[PDB]
Amino acid sequence: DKDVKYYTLEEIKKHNHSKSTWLILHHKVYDLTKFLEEHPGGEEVLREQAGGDATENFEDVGHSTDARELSKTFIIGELHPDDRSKLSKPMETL
Ligand code: HEM
Repeated sequence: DKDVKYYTLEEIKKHNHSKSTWLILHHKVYDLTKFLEEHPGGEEVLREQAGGDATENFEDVGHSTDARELSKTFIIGELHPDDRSKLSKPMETL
């Protein structure tokens, strides 16, 4: 999974189902849906932080390098650039 489709926080918080198990690991949007059962450890752990900050876990365990790699193929997007260093503005329409 190799692209950066800049997604909005709402979007990430709208993929927490089962076939879109996303999460935010270091201001980045990952997708481990096809990795849920393909993850050496569990799957439900990726759901406990689905569309949410699993970074606490990722670091608590202090993951191996081979895992740091699948991260690169699990990114599907990044936190919007209007929402990386602000997260505080209106929208306005017409
Ligand atoms: C980029 C996303 C992730 C990738 C690519 C990934 C990949 C891996 C790999 C390759 C291992 C090593 C297997 C072993 O030690 O036998 C591992 C272990 C593990 N992972 Fe992940 N992982 C990811 C995210 C997560 C997250 C967010 C959680 C928790 C919510 C988690 C919890 C664990 C646990 C519990 C283990 C077993 C070893 C231990 O921590 O004692 N992983 N992971």
